[PDB]
Amino acid sequence: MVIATIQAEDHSQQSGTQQETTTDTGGGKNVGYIDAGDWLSYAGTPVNIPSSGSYLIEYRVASQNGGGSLTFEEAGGAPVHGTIAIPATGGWQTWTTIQHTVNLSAGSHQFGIKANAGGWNLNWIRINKTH
Ligand SMILES: OC[C@H]1O[C@@H](O[C@H]2[C@H](O)[C@@H](O)[C@H](O[C@H]3[C@H](O)[C@@H](O)[C@H](O)O[C@@H]3CO)O[C@@H]2CO)[C@H](O)[C@@H](O)[C@@H]1O
Ligand SMILES: [Ca+2]
Ligand SMILES: [Ca+2]
Repeated sequence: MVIATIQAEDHSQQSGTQQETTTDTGGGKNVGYIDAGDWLSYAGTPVNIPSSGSYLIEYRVASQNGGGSLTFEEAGGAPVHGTIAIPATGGWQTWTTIQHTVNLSAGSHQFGIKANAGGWNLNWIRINKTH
């Protein structure tokens, strides 16, 4: 049911953030120092959506104090697919997976993430079928 897993650090463009080592399962890196206005683009790795309809988007996140939120969209800002609040997890390297649904059109997508409020780290994103 997995369409794509995208490691958050594997962006083709970004604004305002920096990579750091993660102690989450699998190791590697996460994106940190996320604040309002910051963004991540995955335009360099287009993802194919096989059919129009509902998809589940998952985010592997960590947050010391909570208060964060993001917008999932096409790279460049539009169309916007959805928004999600990012809860406190207990620490900067205490990880949990959050999710929401969005509608996506069939075909090739270039995704982006805009931080509306900071306070969180991001390890990876996953796009899944519902259907
Ligand atoms: O959706 C996230 C944010 O996107 C920002 O636009 C950027 C795109 O995400 C990014 O992919 C694009 O990259 C260009 C690159 O600048 C150019 O050198 C190359 O030839 O083509 C790439 C596109 O394939 O850059 C833009 C901004 O310059 C929005 O600015 C932001 O609002 C939005 O949240
Ligand atoms: Ca920042
Ligand atoms: Ca990662």
